[PDB]
Amino acid sequence: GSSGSSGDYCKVIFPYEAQNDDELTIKEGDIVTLINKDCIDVGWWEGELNGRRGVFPDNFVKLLSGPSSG
Repeated sequence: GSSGSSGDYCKVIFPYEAQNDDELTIKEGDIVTLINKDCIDVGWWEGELNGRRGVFPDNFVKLLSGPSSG
């Protein structure tokens, strides 16, 4: 089956508005590929969306365990 996971997919449920370039703009109903994790401190994370690279509030998003149906 599966050997290992390359990245981490996260489903966006809460709409956010990036204030600065650093911050990424995400809407409700979109998945963002987690690029790099945040420091021991939770609440921040970096992902790629629409060919962009910026930070975002983890709380706003969530970690997907795995696709069951489709």
